[PDB]
Amino acid sequence: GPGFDFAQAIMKKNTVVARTEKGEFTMLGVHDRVAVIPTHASVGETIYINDVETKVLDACALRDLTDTNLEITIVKLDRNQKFRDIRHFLPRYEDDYNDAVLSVHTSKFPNMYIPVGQVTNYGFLNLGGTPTHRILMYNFPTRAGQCGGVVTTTGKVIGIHVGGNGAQGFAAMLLHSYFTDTQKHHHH
Amino acid sequence: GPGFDFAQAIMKKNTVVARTEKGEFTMLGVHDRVAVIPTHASVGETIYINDVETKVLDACALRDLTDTNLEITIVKLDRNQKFRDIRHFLPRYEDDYNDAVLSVHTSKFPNMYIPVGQVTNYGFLNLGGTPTHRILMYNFPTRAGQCGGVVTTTGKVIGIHVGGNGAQGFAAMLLHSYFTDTQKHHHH
Ligand SMILES: *[C@@H](CC(=O)OCC)[C@H](C[C@@H]1CCNC1=O)NC(=O)[C@H](Cc1ccccc1)NC(=O)[C@H](COC(C)(C)C)NC(=O)OCc1ccccc1
Ligand SMILES: *[C@@H](CC(=O)OCC)[C@H](C[C@@H]1CCNC1=O)NC(=O)[C@H](Cc1ccccc1)NC(=O)[C@H](COC(C)(C)C)NC(=O)OCc1ccccc1
Repeated sequence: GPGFDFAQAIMKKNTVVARTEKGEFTMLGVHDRVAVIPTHASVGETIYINDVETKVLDACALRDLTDTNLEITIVKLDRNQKFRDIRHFLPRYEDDYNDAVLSVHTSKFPNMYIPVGQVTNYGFLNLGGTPTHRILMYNFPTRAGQCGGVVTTTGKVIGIHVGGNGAQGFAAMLLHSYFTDTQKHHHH
Repeated sequence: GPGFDFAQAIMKKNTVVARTEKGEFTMLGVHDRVAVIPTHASVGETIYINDVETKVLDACALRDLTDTNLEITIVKLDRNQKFRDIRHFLPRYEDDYNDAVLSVHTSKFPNMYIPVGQVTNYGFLNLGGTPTHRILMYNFPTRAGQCGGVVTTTGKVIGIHVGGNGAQGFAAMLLHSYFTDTQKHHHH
């Protein structure tokens, strides 16, 4: 079956409800005070985290070397709690997957799991007129209110939900190297 | 943890989407062509089952010996497929339970699981101004669109979702004896 136990361990220790000018989103915390949220959430200088106003210390809207949208924004937050480090659960590479679960943590749905079946490395996507790269796709009618939802298989956190058309859903991939302690150049 | 595998086996083989004048509802099929749906769905002479118009051969709105609403309606349907017999998964008696899952099968959510935690045998409920008896309660903000949702623990199907107030949800109980091959008197 689907790895429900695993999806639930991730939801329990590594998600929070985030609210921007654009609405609420499931937010996956990845390692220290660093989390992700779909770029189309429009993150500013402050963000509500479980209804608490929180300073956004850094926000990086990921684009690839063709300068195309990846629909991931990595945010660094001013909070007291660290997130459990889940970088080892992240895929090294692009892949296809079986039997994924999509999980949501919003005010409307504080704890909710949807098997979306099989996940295909889909690539290009015209996401609401923004060209976007590196999308995962599943044949499940995902809805508004699920963006930022965490897509897992057992032992792997593979993406966050960002789009759908009524019959498929789309997640932006997560890769391990998005989050590695690195080198120093001007990013804004 | 919660019995997700089990909730999913019930959703797979024993649920259908039912549409009445009142909207869509998760519908638990119990044994032959016999299913349940919340009384407030207002079942008539026909019902849509996975969008197919279906004759309702019999509908019993359960009330108890105080003549109070139980919010269960047992329906007998004109369909070709039998439902897998799940009467042995039904509780004999009123009880409290741990770590239940609420599952939903609608057009909006064809396959969806929510851990609602602990389930208490709650009793009386003023359900939208209808006095109702024999209600199960869980501390989880359930929403419209979840009515008829199936509440399980591992190995037991204990109720169907019927109400909530923004902080708790309420299910009407299912008991084994609701569904036993019986004696003959005029029920309408
Ligand atoms: C999550 C964000 C939200 O709830 O509202 C915006 C504040 C939401 C989830 C999807 C909506 C419907 N199904 C979903 O799973 N995502 C979006 O709305 C996308 C834009 C976005 C806004 C904010 C944050 C992140 C992303 N847009 C789409 O998903 C878009 C939906 O457009 C309509 C026309 C279907 C409503 N989908 C899309 O453009 O896919 C293109 C496509 C592909 C293949 C065939 C036909 C069309
Ligand atoms: C499912 C039916 C539906 O979606 O709409 C009607 C066609 C729905 C699910 C609940 C709605 C909000 N939360 C839920 O989990 N159930 C209902 O709407 C109930 C009536 C019903 C209609 C059709 C079929 C089955 C049942 N009504 C309620 O749940 C009611 C909600 O009323 C408001 C005022 C909160 C909107 N709840 C209620 O009356 O509880 C009383 C209470 C108890 C303790 C403290 C305060 C109030």
